[PDB]
Amino acid sequence: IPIVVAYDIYSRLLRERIVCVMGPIDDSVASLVIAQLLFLQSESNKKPIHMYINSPGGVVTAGLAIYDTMQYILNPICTWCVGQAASMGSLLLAAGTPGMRHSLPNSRIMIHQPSGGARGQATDIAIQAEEIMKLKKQLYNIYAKHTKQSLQVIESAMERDRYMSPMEAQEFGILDKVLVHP
Amino acid sequence: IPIVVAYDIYSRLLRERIVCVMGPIDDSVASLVIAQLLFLQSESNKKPIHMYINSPGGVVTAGLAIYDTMQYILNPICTWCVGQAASMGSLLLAAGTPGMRHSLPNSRIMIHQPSGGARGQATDIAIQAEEIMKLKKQLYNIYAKHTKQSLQVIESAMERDRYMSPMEAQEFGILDKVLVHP
Amino acid sequence: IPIVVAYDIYSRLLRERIVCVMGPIDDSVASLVIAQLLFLQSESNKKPIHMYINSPGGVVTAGLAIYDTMQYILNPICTWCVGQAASMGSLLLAAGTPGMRHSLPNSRIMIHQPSGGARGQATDIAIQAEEIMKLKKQLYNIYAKHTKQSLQVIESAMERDRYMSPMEAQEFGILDKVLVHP
Amino acid sequence: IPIVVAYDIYSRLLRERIVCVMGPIDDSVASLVIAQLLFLQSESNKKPIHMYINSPGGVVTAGLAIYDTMQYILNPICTWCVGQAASMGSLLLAAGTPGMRHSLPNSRIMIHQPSGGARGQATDIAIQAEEIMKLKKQLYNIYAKHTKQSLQVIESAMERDRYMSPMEAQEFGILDKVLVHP
Amino acid sequence: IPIVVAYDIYSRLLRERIVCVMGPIDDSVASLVIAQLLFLQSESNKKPIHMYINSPGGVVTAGLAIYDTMQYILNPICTWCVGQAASMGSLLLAAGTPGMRHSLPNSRIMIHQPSGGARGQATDIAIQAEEIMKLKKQLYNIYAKHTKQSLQVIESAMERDRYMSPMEAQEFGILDKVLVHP
Amino acid sequence: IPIVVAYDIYSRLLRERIVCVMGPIDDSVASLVIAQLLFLQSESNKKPIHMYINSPGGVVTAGLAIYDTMQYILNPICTWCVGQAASMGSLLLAAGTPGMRHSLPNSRIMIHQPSGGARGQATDIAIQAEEIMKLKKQLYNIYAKHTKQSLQVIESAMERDRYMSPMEAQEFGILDKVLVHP
Amino acid sequence: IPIVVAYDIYSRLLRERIVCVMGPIDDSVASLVIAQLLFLQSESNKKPIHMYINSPGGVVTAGLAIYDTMQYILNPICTWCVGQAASMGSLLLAAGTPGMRHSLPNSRIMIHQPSGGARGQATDIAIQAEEIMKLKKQLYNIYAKHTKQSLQVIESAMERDRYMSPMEAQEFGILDKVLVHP
Amino acid sequence: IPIVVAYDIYSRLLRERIVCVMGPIDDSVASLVIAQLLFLQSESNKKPIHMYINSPGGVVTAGLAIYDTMQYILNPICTWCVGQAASMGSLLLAAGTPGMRHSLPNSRIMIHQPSGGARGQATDIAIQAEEIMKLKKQLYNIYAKHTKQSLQVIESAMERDRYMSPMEAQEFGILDKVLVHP
Amino acid sequence: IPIVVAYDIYSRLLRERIVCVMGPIDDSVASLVIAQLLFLQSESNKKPIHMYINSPGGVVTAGLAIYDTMQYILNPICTWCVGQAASMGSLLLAAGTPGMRHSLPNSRIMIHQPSGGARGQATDIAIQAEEIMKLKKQLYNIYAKHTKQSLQVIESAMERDRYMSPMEAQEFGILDKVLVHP
Ligand SMILES: *[B]([O])([O])[C]([C][C]([C])[C])[N]C(=O)[C]([C]C1=[C][C]=[C][C]=[C]1)[N]C(=O)C1=[C]N=[C][C]=N1
Ligand SMILES: *[B]([O])([O])[C]([C][C]([C])[C])[N]C(=O)[C]([C]C1=[C][C]=[C][C]=[C]1)[N]C(=O)C1=[C]N=[C][C]=N1
Ligand SMILES: *[B]([O])([O])[C]([C][C]([C])[C])[N]C(=O)[C]([C]C1=[C][C]=[C][C]=[C]1)[N]C(=O)C1=[C]N=[C][C]=N1
Ligand SMILES: *[B]([O])([O])[C]([C][C]([C])[C])[N]C(=O)[C]([C]C1=[C][C]=[C][C]=[C]1)[N]C(=O)C1=[C]N=[C][C]=N1
Ligand SMILES: *[B]([O])([O])[C]([C][C]([C])[C])[N]C(=O)[C]([C]C1=[C][C]=[C][C]=[C]1)[N]C(=O)C1=[C]N=[C][C]=N1
Ligand SMILES: *[B]([O])([O])[C]([C][C]([C])[C])[N]C(=O)[C]([C]C1=[C][C]=[C][C]=[C]1)[N]C(=O)C1=[C]N=[C][C]=N1
Ligand SMILES: *[B]([O])([O])[C]([C][C]([C])[C])[N]C(=O)[C]([C]C1=[C][C]=[C][C]=[C]1)[N]C(=O)C1=[C]N=[C][C]=N1
Ligand SMILES: *[B]([O])([O])[C]([C][C]([C])[C])[N]C(=O)[C]([C]C1=[C][C]=[C][C]=[C]1)[N]C(=O)C1=[C]N=[C][C]=N1
Ligand SMILES: *[B]([O])([O])[C]([C][C]([C])[C])[N]C(=O)[C]([C]C1=[C][C]=[C][C]=[C]1)[N]C(=O)C1=[C]N=[C][C]=N1
Repeated sequence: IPIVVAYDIYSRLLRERIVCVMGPIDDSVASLVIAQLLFLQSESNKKPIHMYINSPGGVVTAGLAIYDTMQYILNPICTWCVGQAASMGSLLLAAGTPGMRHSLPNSRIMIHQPSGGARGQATDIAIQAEEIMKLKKQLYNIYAKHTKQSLQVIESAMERDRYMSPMEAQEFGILDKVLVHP
Repeated sequence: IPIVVAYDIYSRLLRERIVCVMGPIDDSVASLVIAQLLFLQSESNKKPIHMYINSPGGVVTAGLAIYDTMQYILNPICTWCVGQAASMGSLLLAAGTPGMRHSLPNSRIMIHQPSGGARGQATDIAIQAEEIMKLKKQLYNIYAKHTKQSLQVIESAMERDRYMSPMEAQEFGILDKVLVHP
Repeated sequence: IPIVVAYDIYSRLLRERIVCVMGPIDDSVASLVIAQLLFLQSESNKKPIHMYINSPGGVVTAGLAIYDTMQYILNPICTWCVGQAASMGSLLLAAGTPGMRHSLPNSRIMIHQPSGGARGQATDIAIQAEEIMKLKKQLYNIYAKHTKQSLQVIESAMERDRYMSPMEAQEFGILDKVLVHP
Repeated sequence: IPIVVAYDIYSRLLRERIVCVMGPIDDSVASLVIAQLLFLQSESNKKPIHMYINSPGGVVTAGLAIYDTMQYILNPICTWCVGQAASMGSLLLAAGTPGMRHSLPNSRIMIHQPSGGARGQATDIAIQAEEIMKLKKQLYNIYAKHTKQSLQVIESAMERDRYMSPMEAQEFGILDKVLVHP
Repeated sequence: IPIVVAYDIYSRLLRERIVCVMGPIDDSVASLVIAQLLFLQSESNKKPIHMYINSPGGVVTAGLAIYDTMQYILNPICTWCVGQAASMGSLLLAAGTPGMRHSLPNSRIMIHQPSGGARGQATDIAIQAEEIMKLKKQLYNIYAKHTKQSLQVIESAMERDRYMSPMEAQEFGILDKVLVHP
Repeated sequence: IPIVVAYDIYSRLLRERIVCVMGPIDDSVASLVIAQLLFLQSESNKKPIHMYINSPGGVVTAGLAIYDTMQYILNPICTWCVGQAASMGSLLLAAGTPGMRHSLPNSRIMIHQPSGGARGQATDIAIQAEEIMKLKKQLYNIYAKHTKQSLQVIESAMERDRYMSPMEAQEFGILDKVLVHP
Repeated sequence: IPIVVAYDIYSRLLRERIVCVMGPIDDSVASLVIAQLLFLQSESNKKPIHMYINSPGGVVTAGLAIYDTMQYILNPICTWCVGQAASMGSLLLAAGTPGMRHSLPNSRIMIHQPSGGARGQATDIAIQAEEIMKLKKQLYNIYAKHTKQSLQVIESAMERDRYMSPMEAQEFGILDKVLVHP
Repeated sequence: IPIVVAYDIYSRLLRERIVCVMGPIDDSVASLVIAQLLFLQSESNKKPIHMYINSPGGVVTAGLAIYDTMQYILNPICTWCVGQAASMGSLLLAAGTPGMRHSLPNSRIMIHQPSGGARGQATDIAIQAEEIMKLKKQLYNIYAKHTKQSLQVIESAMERDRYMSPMEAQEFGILDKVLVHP
Repeated sequence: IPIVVAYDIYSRLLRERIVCVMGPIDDSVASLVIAQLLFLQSESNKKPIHMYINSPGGVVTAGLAIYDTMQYILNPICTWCVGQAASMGSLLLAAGTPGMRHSLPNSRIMIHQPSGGARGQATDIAIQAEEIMKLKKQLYNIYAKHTKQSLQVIESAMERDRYMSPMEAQEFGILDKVLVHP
């Protein structure tokens, strides 16, 4: 990591209210992002915060924690898609404030349904299957809230993997603008 | 394996209409047992067949195949518990013809509910959980048929592992007689 | 393997025109089954042959070779489901001559669509995807031929895993009779 | 870890009397949390301390040490559920001072009974089983103290895995308030 | 294995009503021994059978199956200690008919209590501990039956490992005669 | 391997002048096939020999040895495709005598160019590349000789993997007849 | 890494508006490069930025993110080929502003088509193959935009691996100048 | 590890004359603890030192070194049980100055006899067994000195593992006070 | 193993009352040797038996079982040292009947004391050390009985490894004759 005499490049970016969400999303990544967001709200609760996303997905609880923290703080949040947005990435991209969700021209967006596993006795397996079913329902409700589509459309579009270009995702309601130059 | 000039000990026993079910029950064991039963029925459909059981359990499909083959052939079948009859083994012991199920004085019998696993997408997990639920119902129905207990008693007694001595298993309905000498 | 003074149990069964198809289906299993079928046709081309099936599935080419050999020889063929007929196994069970397909009362039958993989350059991936798609079409045509269902019903019923009891499979057209006793 | 010219993000948060309990709970995590709590009490024994929880569980002794340290110091303690609270997490969340336990709207809470193992001679196994039973009784007593439920309800609700949404956990007595915005 | 033109050495010995129990005792060993005993009873139910023991112990269920089979058949049984008799071996040596238990002059005999393990939830651990305790009681009862000692003496002598020479074991009641020459 | 009292199934088939070429082709397979062909020619040099092929391919030298031995002996040779013929298999299938090459209705045939590797110093790499190029030329010449196609068509058709149904392969010149029944 | 009293050599180079893209291109490399580009634009949006490339290639999404960020910022960008430029390297080298793409005299440039893989059910395989085909189309469009060649020439030249010297790549349109001295 | 601008949390605690003994006890842990104790004595030989214990045990020589260093220095020492004090840990807890040994209300204390191993020739094994026996005698003497119990009680109570709550350990003589609040 | 038309070489040798004890001595070797000795005694109780030894040693219980069986049967026994007689082997060589122990001119004989190990709690270690001490005493008594040396000489000579030529071993009392030709 290069240094700027004495910062590092990511701390220098954080001085400009910029947070990076890169790679797969797990508990360490989620805790780091949440700490940065809380610190930025502590500095000022009226200035916008910019989040750059390049992720293939990750764990449901970590992404839901990030989403809930984003909805909690009072600052307006802008989301920028650079590269990839799959699973929670595409859920985070759509979670920015209306009118402030952007993508670069050569990005890919992917949506699909959650996956998991069960093990043990039959009673245990029943309990775990019920848990994952209601988790799927909750995720679909969040998607329907932020894309302004209907529940039937969301259920139809997420049975299998679905890929989109920025124009297709803008038509779907995941994005607002596709930008070429500042 | 010792030989009897030229048989082996198991073929010499099979000459006396004796089949041995020892160790874990899998597809190879099931196919061997079924082939032996078909051969013995081909030799004669009126003479009794003796089955010695010492097993800790195994796969559901193999044991159900053995049970179905046992119910299909016309010969009367005697079952003998030597050492252990746990899980699928305890299902086979109770499947002999009425009045012909025996145990040795120092044997242990164990009953419990089936186990498994699920993996994949949410739809896949739902399908697999439904399959294992109806498997459990079918097994409970077989147990209730052969022990003359009610369905509620069977469901209560198999929530956890249950261990029994030969007298307790005779009172439950899994056995008819506990023998010390010929 | 027990011996009958000097045969083995499977050769003694083959003396009664009985062939066993047990376990996963691969090239060795297919070659053994085909050799036995050719030998039995060599002995006599007018007597029936009985095939017992307990399999979870296997490779497409081996199962298609077995199916083609079954359709080639002139002998009538009876199929017996003991325990499990899943994936390729369920294709063989339905391939017996009409009026001669049987199952035991506690068996499970499963149907679903084929799976595979692709690797390499984009042109190679396109070629392999085309190959697997036409493989799926051929398998669906065989199923529609032998179950007397329509192609739309077969396509709808095989998108996901589908499990069946002997009565359900008899209603579908995979079986003719469910037998309890000889 | 990003730095603030010179702190790290977690030390900058600790300057605001904020402690993070993230990931599995073991001895290192417990010692770090306890050291931070003692330092914060040293700075001031009248100001509130905030604890953010996102954990799947861990070891009983470490969590009990954290709980005892929380009950020892004189400062009021607020607990915040972000993401997940299972095993000790759900025990720690309920251990905050009354009126100061919060959750985010999309969190999951899980409760169940403890697990372990025994090995060795029969006398050793008896001793270890007695120890784990006493551990279970002590944990149930703590839960009953802090949720205001009866012991029978606690024992009934923890035989199997139990999952809860924030409203359900608020009704159970684990939480006081579910918050959307500051 | 050397051959006697065509037998092997163990089948040649079995022609003289001699059964060898060597090495650790598991399910395969138990099934082989039981098959040989049943065959020898089939040949004649009035002639003595000789059993040579050199074993360090093994599994409880297999040894109890062997013991029950020995007590079931009508033939008198002689036991010969060559080298070692520990755990189940020392249980089998004492199980011969009175007046027919022998040892070689330089053998070692060892007695101790059983061992095991438990795993899982607290209820499971309680069930497993209860099972192993009643197993210990059953083994102690068998020892007291065949050695003519009191239960308190047996419990006192088996808390730790106890080693014995043939004269000490003869005084204890495990043996009848120590022989130097035929 | 089943036995016919005393042959094995493959020796029983060899008594009917049937040779099986199954699985991958390597030096052991080639040696066995060549030995069988020489023995069958020794028995009689005027009777036809039947070869059943189910292979995914293999090594060039072994397949070329089999091809040369097939062209050497004086007996007419029939080839039968059951299941699969890829790489050398498709080369072997086309090598039968004209009018005697058959396939089953559901078989797949595949053709492509050879593959290899080079290593070492630059001079060594040049030598090895020259060797593989002339190997390719020789294989193409054999294909052109036996299919009656032009060299340009063969080079065009084998740049990438090419798959074929029995009717397409009959049109190409690899086969003579597609048979459903004897 | 040597230090310049307190910088490191790469931070000292970054003080001169120099960014290094060395080794394989993955998500970490892409995020670091993008952060450096954003910081350099923050310092000044009118001064040129120099990018040195020595890479064998990498992942498509990371390289496309770097390319999109390069086209977004307003600064003129010079590209310098030192050593190797294969896959995305050659795509990045051609993406500099016209008249500002340079190479050293002994460098190698390579172009080819993308590669990947597919797995799962047939529907999944179809979806993934469609995705990789449209990815190839997008890459070809970018190449045709920046080299001023026609689409047919680009598709012809990328079927196999193609190697070029700096003069050949200058004639192709990937470069403007080959320099020996400043 | 969090920092306090510039200390770490453990150095900040050491500024308050607090030493932490956490985790298993080995030579590195012992050397660190002894160095801290010597430094604290060098700062002042009249002020109390506080030691917090959460350990499952460890090596005998390291713990005896810590014990001897504690008895050597002139400062009064307070011991605090948080979570766990087992094996060597329970020896250190009892080693504090009279009237200054505390525990938290939910801690567990465990006592038992030492363990080891021997290997080699018979003379070596005799020497090593003698060494471990006198080690046991020395440990028992230390326990009897600090708990004010008799040697017979100590030997009777340590044959097997013995578990204690803080009240039971206070009755035994290991502790002075159980505290809920400061 | 070569065959003599149909024996093997070892069975052909056993036809001449020759037993081979080669390689390390363990339970399988001991059981085979004992079975052969019992068979040879069954054939005739007055003819001599010849035993050829080439062994580096082994387990104490197996060798003591062989020694006890050797002293039990009534036949005279000749021992022949070919190559090596070390540890247990040297104990068997000296165990032949007086006047019938021979060696080849270039053999090596080695004597030393037994080795072992102990593990566990201190009481267990004491018990195991006592057991190995009495084992050593019993072995020394056997050596003193068969060599006609005093116990002090045996104790002095086996503290360390001791090597001997046939003449030295004859002087020590392990052998009677060193032979060059029949
Ligand atoms: B995506 O592939 O990242 C996708 C999320 C999308 C549907 C919003 N991920 C998941 O569904 C993950 C996959 C996963 C499983 C196991 C470990 C890590 C990631 N699912 C879960 O995290 C999960 C957790 N609990 C239950 C069910 N699924
Ligand atoms: B027992 O252990 O024999 C028991 C059967 C009893 C309830 C009559 N066996 C099972 O429940 C087995 C356990 C197992 C799982 C996986 C591999 C091998 C054995 N269950 C199954 O075989 C099974 C199969 N399909 C679905 C669910 N469970
Ligand atoms: B089933 O599991 O028996 C099923 C066949 C059913 C649809 C009639 N099998 C397959 O789909 C197999 C799975 C498999 C993959 C790889 C190795 C072994 C088995 N598919 C294939 O064999 C296959 C072969 N070539 C291309 C695609 N799929
Ligand atoms: B949860 O799953 O984290 C749960 C705690 C809940 C009941 C308050 N955990 C446990 O019960 C743990 C599981 C575990 C076992 C072994 C290592 C780590 C974690 N149990 C224990 O820590 C434990 C310790 N001693 C005895 C029994 N159980
Ligand atoms: B001995 O050590 O062989 C002894 C037998 C003696 C007490 C009559 N053996 C056991 O106690 C065995 C040890 C063992 C454990 C696990 C695998 C193999 C052997 N115990 C058991 O077999 C056993 C089985 N179920 C429960 C408890 N113990
Ligand atoms: B096919 O895939 O089986 C194919 C043959 C076809 C062109 C008639 N096989 C080959 O080309 C084989 C692949 C292979 C490589 C290495 C080990 C085993 C198989 N090629 C060769 O055998 C080979 C040998 N020497 C040089 C070049 N290629
Ligand atoms: B080159 O070899 O680096 C080349 C890129 C060129 C065509 C612009 N690379 C790829 O095509 C990579 C290869 C790769 C595969 C897997 C992991 C890492 C690298 N392809 C991809 O990244 C890719 C991604 N998704 C779909 C298809 N291909
Ligand atoms: B306890 O677990 O802390 C306990 C000490 C207690 C009796 C005061 N420890 C031991 O007994 C240790 C166990 C151990 C063995 C090997 C490595 C690490 C730990 N014993 C010894 O350290 C030991 C050392 N030398 C001889 C014998 N035992
Ligand atoms: B020698 O190597 O043959 C020798 C015996 C000699 C003194 C007459 N052997 C032993 O001392 C063996 C070594 C050994 C140890 C462990 C496994 C195998 C071999 N000793 C024992 O067998 C043994 C057994 N129980 C206790 C002590 N030693």
